[PDB]
Amino acid sequence: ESVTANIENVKKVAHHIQKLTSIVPEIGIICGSGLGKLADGVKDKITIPYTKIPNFPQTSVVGHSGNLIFGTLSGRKVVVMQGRFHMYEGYSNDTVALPIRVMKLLGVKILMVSNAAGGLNRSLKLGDFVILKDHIYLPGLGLNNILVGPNQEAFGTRFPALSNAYDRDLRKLAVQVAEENGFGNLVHQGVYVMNGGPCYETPAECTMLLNMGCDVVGMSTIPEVVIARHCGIQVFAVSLVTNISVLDVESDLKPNHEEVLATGAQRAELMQSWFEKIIEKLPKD
Amino acid sequence: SVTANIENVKKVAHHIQKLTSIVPEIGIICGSGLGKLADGVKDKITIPYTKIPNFPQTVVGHSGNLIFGTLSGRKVVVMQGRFHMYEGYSNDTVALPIRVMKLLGVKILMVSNAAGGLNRSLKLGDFVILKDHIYLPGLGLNNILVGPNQEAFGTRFPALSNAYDRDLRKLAVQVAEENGFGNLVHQGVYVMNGGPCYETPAECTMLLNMGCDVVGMSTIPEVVIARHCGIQVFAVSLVTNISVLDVESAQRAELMQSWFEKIIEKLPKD
Amino acid sequence: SVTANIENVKKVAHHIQKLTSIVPEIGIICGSGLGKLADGVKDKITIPYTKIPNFPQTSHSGNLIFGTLSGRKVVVMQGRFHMYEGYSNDTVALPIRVMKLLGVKILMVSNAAGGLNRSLKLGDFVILKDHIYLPGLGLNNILVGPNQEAFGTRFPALSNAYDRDLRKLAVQVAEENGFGNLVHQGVYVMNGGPCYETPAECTMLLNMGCDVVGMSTIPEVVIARHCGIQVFAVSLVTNISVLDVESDLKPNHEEVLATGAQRAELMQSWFEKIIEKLPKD
Ligand SMILES: O=P(O)(O)O[C@H]1O[C@H](CO)[C@@H](O)[C@H]1O
Ligand SMILES: O=P(O)(O)O[C@H]1O[C@H](CO)[C@@H](O)[C@H]1O
Ligand SMILES: O=P(O)(O)O[C@H]1O[C@H](CO)[C@@H](O)[C@H]1O
Repeated sequence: ESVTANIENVKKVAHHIQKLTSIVPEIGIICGSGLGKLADGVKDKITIPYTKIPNFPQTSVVGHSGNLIFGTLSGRKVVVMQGRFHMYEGYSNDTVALPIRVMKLLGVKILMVSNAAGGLNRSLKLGDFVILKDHIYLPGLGLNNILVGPNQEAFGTRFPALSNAYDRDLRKLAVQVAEENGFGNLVHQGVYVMNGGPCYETPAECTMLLNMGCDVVGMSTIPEVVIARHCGIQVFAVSLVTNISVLDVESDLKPNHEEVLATGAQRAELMQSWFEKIIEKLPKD
Repeated sequence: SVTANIENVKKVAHHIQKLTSIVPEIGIICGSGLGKLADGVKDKITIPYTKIPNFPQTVVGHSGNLIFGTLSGRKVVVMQGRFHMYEGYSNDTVALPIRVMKLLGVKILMVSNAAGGLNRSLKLGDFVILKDHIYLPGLGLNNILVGPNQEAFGTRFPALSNAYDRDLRKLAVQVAEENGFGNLVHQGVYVMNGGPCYETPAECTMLLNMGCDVVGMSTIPEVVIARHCGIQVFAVSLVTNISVLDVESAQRAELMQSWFEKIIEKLPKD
Repeated sequence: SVTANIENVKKVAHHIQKLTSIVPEIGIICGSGLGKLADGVKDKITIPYTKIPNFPQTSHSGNLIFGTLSGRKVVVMQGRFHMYEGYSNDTVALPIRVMKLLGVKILMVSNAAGGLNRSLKLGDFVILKDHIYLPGLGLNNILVGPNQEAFGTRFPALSNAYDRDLRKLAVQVAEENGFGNLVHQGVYVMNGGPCYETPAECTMLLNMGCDVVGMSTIPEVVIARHCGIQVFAVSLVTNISVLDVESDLKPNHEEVLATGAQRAELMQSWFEKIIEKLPKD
């Protein structure tokens, strides 16, 4: 279970991190599969390997520790999680919750998150951006909600509302920023459903998910968003459609993480630009 | 906690039987903000969970109580302090109290909860008698019964036919109508959201389209255990919120306690 | 329980290889009341799970049965591992990965399922052509945890999980042997169980596009697919799902077993005739 994402352990982590950077992040960023470029476009960046943060959850790419990247992006102080924690890997809820709660204590007000997702909605094209305006947390509706277990009152209430989980204003900004910069056509809003994974969704599953009103499906993001909303961090989340969900069993096309990565590699640049440009126009600061 | 097997349950029940001579025929579980009923129990014996060895324990200030006594002439055991899965309680922990009830002699379990209203015909404060449920966690491999079956209590694969006893439902409705609040009472399908997050509009829309009428984070697990060991079940949701479907878009507590008393009043007796 | 990693799976496969010379190319898993196939295995060696170190235990003890079925080398799991029993992912995964290491190329699985699809009759066979892994979607996918690279990829696709050629072959065999009318193809949804499905659940599952519902199969199929074993799977419809909450009709396990046992011989025949027509090099 790693370390309990309670106030004491989170504070310890936050304070260790604070000793390692003068950057007080206003904006937290989680990069999805193949969506790292943004990470590297951080200016005046301090890079802190997860291995170098005591009690911070560990995730390697393959042997390599993920990184916490502090710096600025469009003149805003950010912390970027380079390497997220997917539940299908077996990570505990505390493992996934901790980094977000650390972000909260560090000063993060807005969490921006990307993921690679399958396009269920038939109108989606590979490489489309689907801003999450809502989600369906299949694991959470089951008994696998990241918040299951004693509530950490320090961070939030027992029964978080997920009413405006995907801040409608952030979404409006994101869309406008896409519109103004010539790629509004790539931008949709929709419902992301979490498949715990790690299997890609069968055609029957995709068909069911689509009929449930899901637009994109992936294996991440919702738990982080839940933790985020729980502790009052505003969320903006986008899915890169990295595969068009196959709805027919009588089909050649088979999802594969490689093509997901390829699609991510191809759209990483535009998504980075989009993110930098959204960040530039974030209010309150 | 401790496996809700016949031996561990037998022990907790035997302890309790040393603490009271009330043999309940009716078990009552009150939901969120309900349970203004535990007050109206006559000649009650309040037994704090803390006092019972191996009994699951509730949650600052308000520790749990097993309230024994009489309601509308009938012997009851009320659970003041309910155990929700989102709290991280084990299957055994949630099953044990229900099986203890069984050993203590409970024949009918009456359950109330606070639920979100999915069905668009529902209004705040409506009562939705459960006539069926969708056990999302159960289908998704978090069925309270997962693990070695405790054969002493019930069969490996319990059917959930008539799980919400139709006769009890008929009676509950008749009593509501006879008491001038029949118009508040609906019947419908309760779906369990493991929680503890409230349901997103997308989730509610999906739940509605799944044929769900109300959603909450309790009840089904207890009901499963009750049905498993042959306890008849009556269960009702107080609609305490009307679910929002699109992102782009005390009074009752005592009425319910009254309703329960009046139902119990009319419950058949051997 | 031991991790279904390559080391543990090898150890088991080797210990089994010390007890039998039969290199199985076909793995068979029998469902509720359907183990009549285990009897038809010729030149057979029966290896109680108990006789296998670190092999999952289930019950009399379960058996790995090695031998010949329609001239093809098979290994049959007499006694499978159901998640509703409390078994770990590793417990379910390991036997399938052991089969992989023993040389299994095709996994044929049966199960007893509730018939959701309203055109299904009791005792029908519904060949699985796809599945809805409700536990899987809900974060109880058997593969959750470190990926075992020796066996498979981190994110297995499940597109042709129910090998369409095996399905075609299964249907032709049924058709030519007089019981094609018994045979359907459909979507199996896993109810984690062990409760039978409520009428509202059944109604929901049906509307989700599910034809049959059971509490097994998907996890082994997923592990099989993950390690590149080809899968054929069939639900025996051992009960017609009750969608009506006012109905007196209800599932009864004794009836489920009876219905399965009644059909086991035909199913055995079918599996044998399928295996007989499997292409061989
Ligand atoms: O969600 P992200 O991290 O982007 O990654 C997604 O893509 C991967 C498989 O394609 C899974 O990890 C899924 O969750
Ligand atoms: O179901 P009861 O016990 O009514 O409580 C319900 O209300 C709480 C949330 O408002 C959750 O615990 C939910 O299950
Ligand atoms: O799937 P098989 O193994 O056939 O068995 C099924 O039959 C039982 C339910 O009747 C459960 O065990 C279910 O999994």
